Amino acid sequence: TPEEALALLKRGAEEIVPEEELLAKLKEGRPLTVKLGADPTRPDLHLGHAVVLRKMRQFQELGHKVVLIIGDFTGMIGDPSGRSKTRPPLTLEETRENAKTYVAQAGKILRQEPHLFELRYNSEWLEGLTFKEVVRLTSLMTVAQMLEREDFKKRYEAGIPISLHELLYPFAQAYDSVAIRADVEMGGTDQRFNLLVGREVQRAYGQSPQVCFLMPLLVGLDGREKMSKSLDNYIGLTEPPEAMFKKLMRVPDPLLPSYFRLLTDLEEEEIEALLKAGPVPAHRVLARLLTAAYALPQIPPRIDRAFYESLGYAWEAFGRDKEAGPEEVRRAEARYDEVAKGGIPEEIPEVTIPASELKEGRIWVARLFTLAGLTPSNAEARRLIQNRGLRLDGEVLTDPMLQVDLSRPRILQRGKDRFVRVRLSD
RNA sequence: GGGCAGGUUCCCGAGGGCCAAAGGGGACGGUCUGUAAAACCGUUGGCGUAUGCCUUCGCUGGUUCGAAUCCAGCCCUGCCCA
Ligand SMILES: Nc1ncnc2c1ncn2[C@@H]1O[C@H](COS(=O)(=O)NC(=O)[C@@H](N)Cc2ccc(O)cc2)[C@@H](O)[C@H]1O
Repeated sequence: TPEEALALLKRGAEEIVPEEELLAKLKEGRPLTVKLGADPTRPDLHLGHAVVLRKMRQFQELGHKVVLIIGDFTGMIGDPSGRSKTRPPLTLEETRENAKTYVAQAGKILRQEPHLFELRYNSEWLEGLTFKEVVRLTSLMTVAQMLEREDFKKRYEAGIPISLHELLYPFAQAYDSVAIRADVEMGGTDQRFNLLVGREVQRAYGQSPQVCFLMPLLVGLDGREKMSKSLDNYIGLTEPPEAMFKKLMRVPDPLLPSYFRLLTDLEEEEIEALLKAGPVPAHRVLARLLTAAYALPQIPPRIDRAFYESLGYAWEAFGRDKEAGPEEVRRAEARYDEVAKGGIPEEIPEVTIPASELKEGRIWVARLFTLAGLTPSNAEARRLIQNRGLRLDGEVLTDPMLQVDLSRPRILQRGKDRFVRVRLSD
């Protein structure tokens, strides 16, 4: 029911604005058009994206239509939201290549039934947008209004260059809302301004101003910055279960609550239970939930206590029942425990080394780590040895000049958890 | 178009030979640890293993035995001017 729908949607949301409009729209008893755009500046989605995407999923389950806009054209312009410097240039070919991963992976969270979902690339309409149209859009706002954004304010005062093209971006995003007659636009808090310009431009085109639905930003593994591909602080949605699990175990403790609120549906009471049980046991449940969820082709409608138990775990164990749970998660958790103990994991990548790479029937340890893809350079492999960062067959290397014999397979290790098995091939 | 300050590696930065370039950040490796934080000790162009070479100091040319350094023109940014 209208009143009870808004209740669900509100949970987790930073702010809906204006709320009174969302209520009105829900009462119209019809499928609302729900806009989420994403610029594929780099490939692959992450749990950060899942924050907004999973709220889109919640809209779909209440029978509303999600429009996923692939920003192939905006992508080339570059969104200045949250940016300390002009985004480096990007071509339409590059953004279109990247967009494949977005379209593929968005399915893991979104329902794909035509009535619930539509896919569009904004280049469809933006490419043929005319100079006259651009003049009309850019007449809707003033300089002082643009420089009142935190981004440009800081950049302008501190004397950091701002390219004029950066001033166009919001109008492109706003026009998208017109092009699809958006009832609701979804975004993280970093998208506030673009969403608000969406309301301006819609009004100017004699449409109803969309509801601006703002979610909180998921902080990355570094512990401060927002999860982003570029900051290399992310957990990708299509990472192997082993990898998602270990990464979720490394989430800084202060972030745990937000991770539970933004990424799962556990009631506030259930969260505080887990936190009481302690940091490590909390991590285990988080890791299990999400690794399980994203291991599936598509996540369930809810990631809740009921989902946890349907896996094989028991809530009251509070992350002790390590034996329980499905296969991909169990072997993922096993690996984590095994590596934590200072052991070699069961399944490791094998890499064959052509015999031509040998010199006098052996290979320098440094080159071997490079060939194996564990070090970017030989110089780096030596310095990693100086810092006791490399292991051969379980034993910490100390001889940067070691000559390795590949008569039989050897296990190379870099740092705590990167392992390759190497062997010869004629 | 015309002044002045600035352009250095992933970022910010210090700067006639011994400068692959101080220091700081970030990242990486290690100890402690819970594959957390924090603290602490290291590392931070590349090359089969280097008194050798290549890549990196905005560009191009010049000077000098030798240029990140000095010079000339030129591309770019900020502040000032028009
Ligand atoms: N770590 C994170 N936590 C929470 N939300 C996150 C996040 N990282 C990204 N997001 C959200 O995921 C969405 C996609 O991010 S993004 O690709 O950088 N978005 C943008 O650049 C938008 N300007 C894309 C766009 C929007 C609308 C359009 O009509 C066209 C394009 C945004 O709503 C963003 O807020």
